[PDB]
Amino acid sequence: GIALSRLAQERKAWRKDHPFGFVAVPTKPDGTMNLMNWECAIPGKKGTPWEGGLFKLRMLFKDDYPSSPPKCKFEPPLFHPNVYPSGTVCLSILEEDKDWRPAITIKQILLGIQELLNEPNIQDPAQAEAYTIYCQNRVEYEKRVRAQAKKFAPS
Repeated sequence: GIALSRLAQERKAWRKDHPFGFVAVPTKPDGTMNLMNWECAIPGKKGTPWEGGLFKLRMLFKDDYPSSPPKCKFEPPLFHPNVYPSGTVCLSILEEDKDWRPAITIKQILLGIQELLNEPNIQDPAQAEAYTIYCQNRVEYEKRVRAQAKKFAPS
């Protein structure tokens, strides 16, 4: 009831204020909206190995929300140092006992993640492969990022 009330406003705000290319819509018993399960899409930033790719993730809110952050998973999982092999996104703003704030909008989340894509947080890696290649062979790293950007290019 608390989360739903706040999530209803989030969808309201989003509809009238969000970046081009981004997508944040709840899932669907049919016809009825599931405000606790959002299907999202994040375009790669222009002028990066990520540009041209549309990386889709799932945004899972709890009834604990907004006290607690949503859980964000890339589906399929992404090659990236701050994303668990399960697809779970590791972002400081998505952690209760850290940088998360009740005020944080879905917009800020999807943008926060978009910056994370091209600017990994070496401090706390979740993925062993991505982290390694990132720390040693950047050229090959970015070669694997562009190949992925194409795999997830629309159409």
